[PDB]
Amino acid sequence: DLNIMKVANYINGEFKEPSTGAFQVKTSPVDGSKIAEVPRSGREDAREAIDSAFEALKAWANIPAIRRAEYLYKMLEVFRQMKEDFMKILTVEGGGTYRKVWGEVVFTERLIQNAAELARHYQGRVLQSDSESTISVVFKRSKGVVGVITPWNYPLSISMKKIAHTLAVGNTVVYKPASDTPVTGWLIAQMVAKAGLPKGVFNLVIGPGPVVGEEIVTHKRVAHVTFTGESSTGREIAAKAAGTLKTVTLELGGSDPLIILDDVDVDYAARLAVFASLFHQGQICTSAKRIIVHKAVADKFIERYVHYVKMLRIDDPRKDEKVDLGPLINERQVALMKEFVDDAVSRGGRLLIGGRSWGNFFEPAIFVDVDRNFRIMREEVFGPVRPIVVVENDDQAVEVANDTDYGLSGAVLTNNVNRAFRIAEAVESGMFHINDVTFLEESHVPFGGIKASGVGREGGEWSFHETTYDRWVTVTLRTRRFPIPSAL
Amino acid sequence: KVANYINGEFKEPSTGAFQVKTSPVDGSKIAEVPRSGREDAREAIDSAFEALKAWANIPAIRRAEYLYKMLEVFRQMKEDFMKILTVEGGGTYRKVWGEVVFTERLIQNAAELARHYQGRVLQSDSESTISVVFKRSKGVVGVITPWNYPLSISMKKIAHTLAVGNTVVYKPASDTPVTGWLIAQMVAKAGLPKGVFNLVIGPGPVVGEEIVTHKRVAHVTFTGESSTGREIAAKAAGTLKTVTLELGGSDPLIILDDVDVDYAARLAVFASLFHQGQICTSAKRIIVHKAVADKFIERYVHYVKMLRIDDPRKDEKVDLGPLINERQVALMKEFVDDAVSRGGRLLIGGRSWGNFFEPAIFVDVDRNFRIMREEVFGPVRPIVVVENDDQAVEVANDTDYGLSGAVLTNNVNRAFRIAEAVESGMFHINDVTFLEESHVPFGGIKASGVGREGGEWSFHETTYDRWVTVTLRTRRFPIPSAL
Amino acid sequence: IDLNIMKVANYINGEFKEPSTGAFQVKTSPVDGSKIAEVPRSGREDAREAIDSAFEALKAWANIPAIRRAEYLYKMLEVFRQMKEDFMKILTVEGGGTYRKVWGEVVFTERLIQNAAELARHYQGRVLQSDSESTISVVFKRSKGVVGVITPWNYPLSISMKKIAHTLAVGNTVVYKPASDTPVTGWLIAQMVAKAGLPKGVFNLVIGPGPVVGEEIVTHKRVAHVTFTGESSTGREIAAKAAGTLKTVTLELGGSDPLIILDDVDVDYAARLAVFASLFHQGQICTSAKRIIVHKAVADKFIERYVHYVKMLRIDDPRKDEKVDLGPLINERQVALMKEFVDDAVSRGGRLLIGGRSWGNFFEPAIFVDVDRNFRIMREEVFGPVRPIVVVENDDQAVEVANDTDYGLSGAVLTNNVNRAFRIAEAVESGMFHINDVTFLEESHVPFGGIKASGVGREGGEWSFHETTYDRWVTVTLRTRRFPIPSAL
Amino acid sequence: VANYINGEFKEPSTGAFQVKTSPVDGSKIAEVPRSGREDAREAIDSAFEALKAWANIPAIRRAEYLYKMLEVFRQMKEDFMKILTVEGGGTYRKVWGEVVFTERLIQNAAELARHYQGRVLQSDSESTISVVFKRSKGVVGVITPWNYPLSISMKKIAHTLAVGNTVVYKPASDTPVTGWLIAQMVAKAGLPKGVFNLVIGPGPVVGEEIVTHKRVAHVTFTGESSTGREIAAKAAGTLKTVTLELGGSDPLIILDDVDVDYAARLAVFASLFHQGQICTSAKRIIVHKAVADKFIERYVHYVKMLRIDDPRKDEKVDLGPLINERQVALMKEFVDDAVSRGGRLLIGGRSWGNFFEPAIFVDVDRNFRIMREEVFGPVRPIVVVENDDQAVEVANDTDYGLSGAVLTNNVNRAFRIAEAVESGMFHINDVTFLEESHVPFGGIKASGVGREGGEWSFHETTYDRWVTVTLRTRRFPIPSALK
Ligand SMILES: NC(=O)c1ccc[n+]([C@@H]2O[C@H](COP(=O)([O-])OP(=O)(O)OC[C@H]3O[C@@H](n4cnc5c(N)ncnc54)[C@H](OP(=O)(O)O)[C@@H]3O)[C@@H](O)[C@H]2O)c1
Ligand SMILES: NC(=O)c1ccc[n+]([C@@H]2O[C@H](COP(=O)([O-])OP(=O)(O)OC[C@H]3O[C@@H](n4cnc5c(N)ncnc54)[C@H](OP(=O)(O)O)[C@@H]3O)[C@@H](O)[C@H]2O)c1
Repeated sequence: DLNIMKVANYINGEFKEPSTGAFQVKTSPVDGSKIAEVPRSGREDAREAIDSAFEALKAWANIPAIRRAEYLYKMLEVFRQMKEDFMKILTVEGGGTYRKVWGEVVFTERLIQNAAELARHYQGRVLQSDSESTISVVFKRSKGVVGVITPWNYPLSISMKKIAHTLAVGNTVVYKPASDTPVTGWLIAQMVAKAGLPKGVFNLVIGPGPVVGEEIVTHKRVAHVTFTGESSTGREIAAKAAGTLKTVTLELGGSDPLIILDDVDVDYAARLAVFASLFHQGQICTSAKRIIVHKAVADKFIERYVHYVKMLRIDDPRKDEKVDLGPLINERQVALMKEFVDDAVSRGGRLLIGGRSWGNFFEPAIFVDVDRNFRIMREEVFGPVRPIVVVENDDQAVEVANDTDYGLSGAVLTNNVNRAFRIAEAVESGMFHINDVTFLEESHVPFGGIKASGVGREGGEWSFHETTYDRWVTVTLRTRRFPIPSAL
Repeated sequence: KVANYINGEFKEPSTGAFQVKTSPVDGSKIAEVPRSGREDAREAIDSAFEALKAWANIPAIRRAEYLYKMLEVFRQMKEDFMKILTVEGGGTYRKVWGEVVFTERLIQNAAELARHYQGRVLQSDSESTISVVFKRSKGVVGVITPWNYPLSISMKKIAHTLAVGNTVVYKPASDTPVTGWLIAQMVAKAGLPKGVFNLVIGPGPVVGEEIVTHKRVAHVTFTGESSTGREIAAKAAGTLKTVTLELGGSDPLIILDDVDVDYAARLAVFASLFHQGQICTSAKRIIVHKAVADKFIERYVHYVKMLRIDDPRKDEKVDLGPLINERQVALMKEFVDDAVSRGGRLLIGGRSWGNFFEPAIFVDVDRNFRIMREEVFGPVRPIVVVENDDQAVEVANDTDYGLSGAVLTNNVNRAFRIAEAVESGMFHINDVTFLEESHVPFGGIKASGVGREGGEWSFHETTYDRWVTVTLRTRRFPIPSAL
Repeated sequence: IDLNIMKVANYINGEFKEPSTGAFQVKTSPVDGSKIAEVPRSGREDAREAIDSAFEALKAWANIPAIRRAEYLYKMLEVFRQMKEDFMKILTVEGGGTYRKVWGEVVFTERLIQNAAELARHYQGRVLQSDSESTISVVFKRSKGVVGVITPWNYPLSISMKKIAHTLAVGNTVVYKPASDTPVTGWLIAQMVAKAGLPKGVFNLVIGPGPVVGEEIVTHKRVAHVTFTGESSTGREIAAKAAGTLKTVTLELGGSDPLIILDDVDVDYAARLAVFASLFHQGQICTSAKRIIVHKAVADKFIERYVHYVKMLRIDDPRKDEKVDLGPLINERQVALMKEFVDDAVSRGGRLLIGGRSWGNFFEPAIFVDVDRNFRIMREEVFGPVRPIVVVENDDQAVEVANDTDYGLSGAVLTNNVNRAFRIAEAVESGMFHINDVTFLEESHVPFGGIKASGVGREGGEWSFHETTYDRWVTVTLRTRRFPIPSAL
Repeated sequence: VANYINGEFKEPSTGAFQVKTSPVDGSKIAEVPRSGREDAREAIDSAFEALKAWANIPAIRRAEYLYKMLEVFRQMKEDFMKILTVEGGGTYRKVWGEVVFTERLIQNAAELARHYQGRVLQSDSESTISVVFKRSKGVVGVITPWNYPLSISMKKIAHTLAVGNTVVYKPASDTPVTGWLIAQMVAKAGLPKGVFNLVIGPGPVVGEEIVTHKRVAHVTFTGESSTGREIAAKAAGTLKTVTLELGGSDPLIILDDVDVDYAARLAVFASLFHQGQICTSAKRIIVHKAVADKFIERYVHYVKMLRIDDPRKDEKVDLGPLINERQVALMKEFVDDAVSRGGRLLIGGRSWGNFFEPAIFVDVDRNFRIMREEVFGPVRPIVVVENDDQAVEVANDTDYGLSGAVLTNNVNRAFRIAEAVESGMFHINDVTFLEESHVPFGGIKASGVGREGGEWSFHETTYDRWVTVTLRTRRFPIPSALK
């Protein structure tokens, strides 16, 4: 419906343009074609949205949970009617294949539903008192106005996980989508508005991170920021947020290890590895970005892995439902992947396959004979350039897996219960998966990292933990003597 | 003479720089204590890091064993800790006795719970998938503490943090280093493996900042001034380390018209003025319903008048000892000087000699007085009269702080409605503002900080969740589609 | 729904059918004895067939992901939303409930189904610390198996659906036998389930006599658990019969809840509340305020205001309009029992302040003062509209009277004093207690249940889940070790 | 030896006694009470009188008592080990383990006493506070067996005491001195009178009186399934709840990828420790055909090495004697059936006095008594299976479902088998009788209901109590004529 409606901000129940009126033109990464004019908001716009959410907060937090749940179920109903719209935009604006965006839309449905389901069930605790005649309990309360700042790779699911769960437990929301995915953010507003949430409870401000996002992060009426993006941005936001003592949730990068032992079905290992390391062009935080394989099956693994990679079809992702890979999000991502490929070649790496690019498209590029000094070993490679590392034993497997600043997810493939468990215990990561892909994700599990991959957990009640606080309350039923004045 | 404790060894700071600490009671010398630098902090940090794996991997029952031994040791040093809390900290007998009893309970509480911190088994939305969540320790944890309750605050942090398999670098407040050194004495005698607990005595902005900015420190739990906390949270950003921040308070104590007024004044005096008002959850702003204010004010001032201020070493019946240092006396004078100049009525107190200060009580206060706007960490207190419960709440919430708070009343509806409406991390009906148990979530909102400490809440602060799955079936994948 | 058009049948393994024996009886309205429908009179073979159907379906139903059972329950919720007018009409004409009563039960039933659906994916086990090195130690939740659901006639929809929806949610299958006085409500439940398309045998309905059909369920070896709401005696018999095959039970038995009123209350408000709490659904509520206890200082004005509001209650054909206050008792036997209660009180010198008449199945609320502990209406559950008011001198006395009963389901105190409220809440012996509200407060996710003769276990949300699942400790050991025998080694 | 009722050691009301002898050589051990119903009634009435003051002190006081009881137990360790051997037939190593685990049980109960939490709920109603308290059930009956009399009794007693129930304890008639020593320990620990009561007597007399009494709120029982069914039915008269820890016939499944020698060594410990007289003994050994030959050879090899002797002679005795001659008779019955049905007796069968040499059978089928019944003694069948499906079918072909184990290195096979085997507990690559102080221990099917260990014990002997506070007034629907 972009052919009949202007893309706008959503502030205090109203779709409207930024106060300056300034806009930019969102183009498709597929063919550079125009998608829509979109707001280029500034600080006054963020402030208006923040004030709207702050003024809406008390009423929203004080209604019974069941009523917030009702609003989220209504949102879910609206989402279901809007699925194709979301799929269409995820593809032409974000470059996602039919399969990727179908996955994203199906998961988003589950996220909204999960948030609705859990709203009424987030519990506090009744405690024993060490004192006589004392009732001692612990309540759960909303943090307040919550800033939601998101990336471009899974813009729908990542945004809605944060928005629906944050809204469910009685916070209001100021939402700033990634500048490469603004129409997705706008469709989210369309959804919310049609679900008729009270004005100010949810607000959309479209504009630059360093301007609109920074305002959200430094404003005293914002209680908490939940953020998903680059670790460098996370560190910046964490620093900025300190000024007003607001808490943060930081879902940052990853360089996930996929560990492949010698007792596996090697053909299966390769099929799983291709999917985990290259789905959505590798632009996934929990992409299998460093493939680690036991020497005993390495030659056969490498051959199969490449075989299946050679079958990957790259095309305009609107062409049909069977396209494997779309383009990268912009030209900067292409240039960066060229730097990764060139650095790996210069250092003596063997390029097994791929390496061409055109427009924003970038082929899978696979390397062996890499060492720890390679950029594609030291940095997050948010794209389809992937190293394969050969190791002699499980000790080395772990050493390499852990030889990174990151610590989001990870996986081992093996049929041996002992090796599976020891490697799982020893790999330093927020999440781990035995015999599955690295990017496994469920709507209600604690999703998050350690080390440079961030802080906190999201999904279900973990999302609730991030944006509530505990409130110890006592009642004393007896009177007592006090120690001062002692002369009594 | 006092030393650091690093990797199982009591040792001098690497520069040998020492410093003479004195007693707030009479200026007489107490000890020679380290003046450590960044290099010392790093040595403790590297120790803790290298002890971490062995410490975290032993079964929890083992860590609990160490803590029970520590409890055993602590119980033998009770009077030592009491003496130093009085001599170095200026605490009265009753105050330090209370602190030593609470400390006994804190260490015991952490031992009790070590074996019992659980993860979760989850339902999977997928077929043939086991899906569970483990608890894992954060790593090496910096522990930075204040001077007012240096023993109990330090131990709640040290003991609970150790319990769940974290190693510790500890830096006590510069005015209470000997309390710190005794803590290391107790830990050493409990025989915890080397590097698991490290003490470094040095300046906050040098040693503390090293802990806060170091790459191998996973988490810092901190108690102190709100401004210090904001600084610490900002420095922590660089390494994405997490923080627990227990900062200031300006706790409201609300008194309604249906109370036992005499009882209310007795409660108010203890809550507002215990330990000379140098308590984070001290009742720092007293708020009273107009219908009982005159009688309440007369009674409160009457019991304040009965307070005995003296050398806390003299005997067990001393109500108030001195403030910790001359900077605190200077600050209290500012609060009084400001209140007088804004038209406050000074009902009693204000006398100060050396570090001693007689509780100064004000009425005819308005929201612009520094003693209404700022945390008053000492014995200077406003009483404010309100007309109804709405104004009581408005005044209670008219602060940047939000640590604790309390209401005195026999009406169930007024009590609950006021508990609910008051913006604080903790609240208490018919008791003091500074109630504290070993295992309850202790902490604030607004400028009073972030996180909760006490029992399993301390465990939450210094561990993380780790989602682990096992998939028991193989499946087909969407790429490549030509398959 | 046309009452003359209804073909009422069992629902077993996916199909509506007649009892194997072809037997039936006629269900009549308690309002005027009008025929409602012929309904099955099933026997043991029908119960066995349902049980076998539930058992055979168990593994496929338990092993699917929780999310898939929630989907079924959401679908059930969708169907129920369409069937509301139908459910309300049968609750009124078959159960004798007023419009306002049945509207309330249907609204609550919708919340109960939704609640079970919401929680299905979120019932968690535990990851534990091991005292042994190299050991992983966890606790899974597993469904109990086939569960028998045996229900009463007073709130037949909401009590049935609480039990059924939560039980199904966590992967048990169900064999359900409604109260013989409310069979059509059970049949409409099976219609809802059938329309929601649950797999065959997951839910079964058998309409028949408790001592026949009900007993087969309780004694059968393929039944893992029985959840039962009814009379304390029936419960005690069920608990005994269940021991044979070591199946567990949930027992929601009678109450005789106290409503304690202190001297500091708004007395007029206390009176209005007490009328509602003591007499809604003609007192036919387990958590009805069955023994009103008031403080001497407000007793006289309280009794005046309370009797005044009772006098205002409109007794009438509950089908007539929406504003009828009270309808008939469920049947003639209930009227006769209430007559015994009234007669025993009059005979013992109790003072009857109002009511005590009755016509057909309709009974006029009878209020007594000047009673003592030997009165039957103080010693027994009075499941109908006969209520004693006891006057007390102080809070200690209020508590002693409150606790002087074999029962222990719920309770309430009215007071504005936080200390008296909490101390009374603490001293009263009941599974549930409400400060400044009615005795029969109930939410979909709270633990509902009693102590003493009022039963065992709790229902509502995760507590229903606790009843019909078990904990399963599983360990993995990652190191080999030496063993102490043979020591020669 | 006497009863312990309301703070006093005393002989039975009737004065009736009996002589308990050693299973090892028949010699006299002690005279013990033969109590009757009046004794059980005196104990119950005492527990009941004592309940309210015990349930209402703070949890921390009860924990304190348990910590006291723990220190007494530590002093009494050798006395317990001695009696468990001479009265129980236990070897040194067995009774050492029992006492070591009993120490952990008492400690564990103490640790958790302060931490049993209720819940704060969201209300679907406005202005409503909704919470759930934990309340102790009341007077609790504790009825126990003879095979692990100390640890089994102490798990039940310690945890039941912790959360504020009082106890009436009737031990197994073949292990009464262990029950008396437990009353010694409790008395020395100084629990308030009536809180713990010991009544030594006949199960059908004393036990039944306990199970049927109005003032007993709950019964926790460990024993034979038939007994459990008896108790469950008698319990119904007073609607008291029960915990039933009944028999087991646990499967030990061995797959073809194991270290066969290790599997054999594990099986021998698992199947025959304490003469196989353990609920969770590996009583049905199931081995994959591809390693069945080697496994059976190694297994019999290690069984032959078992040294059977007077358990009092030294610390390296593997097996002592069965508890009484009736057990030996039952074991002969089991062997006589298996021989009659075509079983091959590979080793053992010999018996003298109460001693019995472990009898191992192969060529068995499902109709053998040693496959259909719990074999609570040293007769064990080995069954060979052709695949995992068949392993599970046999494993599940029993009325019992207590524990179970699989030995394998394949993650898939271990998990698939774990979830398929119908039991309350399951262990991968370990013995079937793993037990920790705080885990949920209990079975399904004929093996019992409920769970014991730490907070699971707490769930069994407490109830949830929903309480609300409604803060607003409202209009009610009747009388409808009322505005
Ligand atoms: N605690 C609670 O939550 C709660 C809630 C509501 C009501 N109640 C209690 O329910 C009671 C009134 O209901 P009611 O007259 O329906 O009670 P009931 O006579 O005990 O009947 C309850 C159910 O048990 C069945 N039944 C009867 N005998 C049986 C047997 N030997 N084996 C198995 N099932 C058998 C009945 O079938 P038939 O109809 O064929 O007899 C009925 O479906 C009151 O005491 C009330 O307090 C309790
Ligand atoms: N699930 C577990 O955790 C577990 C652990 C260990 C053992 N067990 C089981 O316990 C069984 C062997 O022990 P056992 O020979 O002592 O079993 P038992 O014959 O049932 O005796 C157990 C206890 O119940 C008492 N008792 C007997 N009849 C009673 C009655 N009618 N009412 C009340 N109490 C009565 C007994 O007293 P008297 O001695 O005077 O007869 C004894 O103290 C085996 O099945 C074993 O598997 C289970």
